[PDB]
Amino acid sequence: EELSEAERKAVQAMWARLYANCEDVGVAILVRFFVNFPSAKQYFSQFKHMEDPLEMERSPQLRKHACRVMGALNTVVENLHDPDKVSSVLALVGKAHALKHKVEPVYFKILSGVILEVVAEEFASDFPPETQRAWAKLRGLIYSHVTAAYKEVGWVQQVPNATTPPATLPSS
Amino acid sequence: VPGEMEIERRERSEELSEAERKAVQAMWARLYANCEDVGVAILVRFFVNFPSAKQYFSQFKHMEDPLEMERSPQLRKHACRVMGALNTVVENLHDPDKVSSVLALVGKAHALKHKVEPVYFKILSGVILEVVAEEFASDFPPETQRAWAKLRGLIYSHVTAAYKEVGW
Ligand code: HEM
Ligand code: HEM
Repeated sequence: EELSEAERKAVQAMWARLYANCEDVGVAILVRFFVNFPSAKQYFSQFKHMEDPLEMERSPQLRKHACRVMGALNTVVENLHDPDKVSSVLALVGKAHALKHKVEPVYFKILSGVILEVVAEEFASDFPPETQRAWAKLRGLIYSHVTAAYKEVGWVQQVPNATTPPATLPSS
Repeated sequence: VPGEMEIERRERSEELSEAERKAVQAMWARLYANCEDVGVAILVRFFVNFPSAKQYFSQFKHMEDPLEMERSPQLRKHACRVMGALNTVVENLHDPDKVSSVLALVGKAHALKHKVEPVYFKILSGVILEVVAEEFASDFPPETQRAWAKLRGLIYSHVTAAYKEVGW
């Protein structure tokens, strides 16, 4: 689903308030994500054993990713008026994560959900249905473009996904 | 290993050697891992010492209290953006056209949209180097100082060339 102009401008304004604290917000997002989904830490050699969120917050590798994530998303959000630019930015991010980092797409789905949870909580006083819908669309946009990029490089998404163990007595 | 005369030129060059690049990249990564706090500290130091530079920022140009400046969303957003753009430069120092493309974009935007006097780039870069020198005072033999001096000169030379290109 495509953002209307009003939806775009709402997201852009809300996002700019987050980006003014780019690292505190990115770190909060990532820590919440890793605490809730420790399997996602597998990709990060320097914090894959960390359990304590206080320790995670101070991990340089985590913090660098937090800063890079916020920068990349900032480029997306500032350019939402330019669909072709949005597509190119997310295609680069997607292809890098598919090919260099080999990240399971499930982690993009999940992280995008965490971002939305953090926004809904940070802006709970200012989050009516119109604004909720705008952010939901942005989540969809991010995941859609990233998965398209994975498909383009030949990642074949499976149902059940690739990580799920086999049923001992399956059914069709 | 180059000839002596080519070494003499590498010393005055714009471009960082592989050894200089790796030094800068390693040290920079420590700063970028604290992108927000470092960027904000850099800008607040800059504006306190160079209040004339505040003029370009419509939402904090009137502020004299450094505590208020520090909390200004416009200042903080710029701090994050500066750190992101510099990070792109440092990570791509091996690729001169990528460095040039990032710094041309920045330079032309600041010349044309923001109408910033180019000297402020020289000044701000200086402040970045001060903050680096403070963070790393032990890991800093003369060659390491020189590597950062070259980065500063590289940034300013690219930006000034972008200003000239757009007819500043
Ligand atoms: C909104 C979603 C995300 C964005 C915008 C994003 C963006 C970035 C960027 C810009 C970089 C640096 C350039 C590069 O090395 O490719 C990066 C690196 C990386 N990303 Fe992401 N990322 C996202 C989600 C994820 C997820 C879900 C994972 C795994 C759970 C992940 C794992 C990694 C890893 C392992 C690196 C390399 C880290 C390192 O070298 O220290 N990313 N990401
Ligand atoms: C390392 C040097 C610098 C870098 C890498 C840098 C980078 C950036 C970037 C990426 C943006 C956002 C995109 C844009 O609007 O152009 C920006 C905006 C801006 N920059 Fe810089 N900048 C630097 C130095 C300066 C200096 C020295 C000044 C003035 C003293 C300045 C004034 C501005 C202004 C006024 C904006 C627009 C801010 C807004 O609309 O909220 N910048 N800069």
